[PDB]
Amino acid sequence: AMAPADIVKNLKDNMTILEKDKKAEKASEEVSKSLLSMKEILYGTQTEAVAQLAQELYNSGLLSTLVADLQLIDFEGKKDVAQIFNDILRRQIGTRTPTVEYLCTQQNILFMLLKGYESPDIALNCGIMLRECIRHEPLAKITLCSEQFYDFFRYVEMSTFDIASDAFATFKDLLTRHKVLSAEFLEQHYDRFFSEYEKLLHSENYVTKRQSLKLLGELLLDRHNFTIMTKYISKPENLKLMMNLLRDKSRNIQFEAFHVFKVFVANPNKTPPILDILLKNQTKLIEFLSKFQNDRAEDEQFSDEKTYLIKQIRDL
Repeated sequence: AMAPADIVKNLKDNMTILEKDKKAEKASEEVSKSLLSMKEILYGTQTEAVAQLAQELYNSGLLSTLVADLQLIDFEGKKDVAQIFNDILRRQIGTRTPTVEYLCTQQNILFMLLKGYESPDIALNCGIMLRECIRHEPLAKITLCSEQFYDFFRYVEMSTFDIASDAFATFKDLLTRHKVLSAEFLEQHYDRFFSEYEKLLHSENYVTKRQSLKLLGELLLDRHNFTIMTKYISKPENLKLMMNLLRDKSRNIQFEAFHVFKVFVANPNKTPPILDILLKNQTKLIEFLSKFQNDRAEDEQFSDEKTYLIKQIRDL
């Protein structure tokens, strides 16, 4: 054992033993022994053996066991699970991606990957496999459109700034990789998402505040999200926050807020409560953007943007 079917069964059987001592050590030894040969199969110090290993992992449900029992495997083992999972995920048979097709009928794997962020010993592992899953649109849809997507807002506000930071990479990708899927989601779930997104903009975690601010701007810049940008830059309270984040203590918060603020002003069809705020603050803004990070410069698109914004406020 030798040959994929036997390796999978040996891995399956020992993980079971671990789900239950002293007999656990030999099982972990046999788990590691099986994971090492599984990587060996994928590489090889044979194409169909990889195709067989793939087929056997599906049938055994071992892809689900390994995610469900990830805390039972050791440090070096958890990463081997991550690597193998991620290899099989990209396997192709023509224009078909079987593992994605498989995962659509085995969706609990995805849900037990998102839920893994609440388990510090496996959070980073789960996040790594999850970002790989959601690279594929059907898997991203399931994740994004689940009610458990909103758990992300909790995961990034964590007190573990490496877990929280990793969760944001996944949160961020889901909202940006598959544009249409992401745009449909935001339009349909606007009020709730942005009611939660504002909370990210007041974070005690600085990294979460800046990175959220940077993302807000990028979203507002993408076409697909046009309907969302228009609705966004139509609320006085949202603008009131962005001019307020412009005067923030942090140089970088000011800069990221700028790229959100910039969209508010360039809007031709402003609403009265948006227009009134700009007129009432016309002279203050014209003076402000004239002294705003001129030391930066070199960004050249930034300098020209300031010139554009100042001209705009003047011609209101």
